[PDB]
Amino acid sequence: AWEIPRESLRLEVKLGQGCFGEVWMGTWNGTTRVAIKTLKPGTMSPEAFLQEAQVMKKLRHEKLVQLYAVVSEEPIYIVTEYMSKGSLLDFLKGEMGKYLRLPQLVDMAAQIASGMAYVERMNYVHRDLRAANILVGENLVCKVADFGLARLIEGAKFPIKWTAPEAALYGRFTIKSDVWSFGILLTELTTKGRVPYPGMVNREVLDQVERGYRMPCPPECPESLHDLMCQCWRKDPEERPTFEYLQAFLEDYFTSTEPQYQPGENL
Ligand SMILES: N#CC[C@H](C1CCCC1)n1cc(-c2ncnc3[nH]ccc23)cn1
Repeated sequence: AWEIPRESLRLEVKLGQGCFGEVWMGTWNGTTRVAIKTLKPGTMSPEAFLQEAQVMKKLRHEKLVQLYAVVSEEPIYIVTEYMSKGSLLDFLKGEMGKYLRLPQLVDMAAQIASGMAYVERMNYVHRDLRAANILVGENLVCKVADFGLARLIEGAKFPIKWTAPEAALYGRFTIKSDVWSFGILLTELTTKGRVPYPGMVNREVLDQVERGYRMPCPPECPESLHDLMCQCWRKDPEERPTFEYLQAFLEDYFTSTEPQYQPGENL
């Protein structure tokens, strides 16, 4: 019943293209502006492509990108709501980046924690939480997207710089490894989109994180916010905070934690 006829869709503008398929902005039933994830016909199994839609069928939250429809016969289409400002990573790196200060950045973080706390409640794992997988809409609304690797808890290698070591090394993906990634996401926000562990290659990152290395407090980031990051990067997955706590901490941040915050030059 999520099924629609393919002639119901008009693809128009390209927005991006991954190496397992493409993403277009389109029109649904001639009335609704949508986004249409397409498949590169041969890159990966059609059933592997559709599992992303399988997952999105079960999830529904204001801070997760919403599934609209599916075409499950080749060529395959996953149809979702359209996000007008593109990826958070591009937004932070773009011309808006320099004007964002801590209050807009923390509010973006709160929204992401809200969507993820919902994922937490439903017993899903995302497994690719990072700023390139968050989408920005009107009024600085942020929604988590790309549930390509997401699954209910019962590829070959993951971006180690965002992945909790137990998950990178032994495949132990839990909501607490998503919490690890959220901490790394917090450093992307507070540095306006810089790659984590500047100057370190993947192996060096792995070796040092095992030996206890953690990224320092970014310039102008408050120590209370870097404390939060460090709790997210606790070696013991179960010492890591929940998203429910993270959501509430970030929504209340400027009253309960940093009530005397003054804007600086970049944050
Ligand atoms: N690679 C490429 C995939 C791309 C990544 C960006 C966030 C999720 C993955 N992606 C963007 C979308 C999308 N969905 C809805 N509105 C949008 N606007 C711009 C991109 C976009 C879906 N996937």
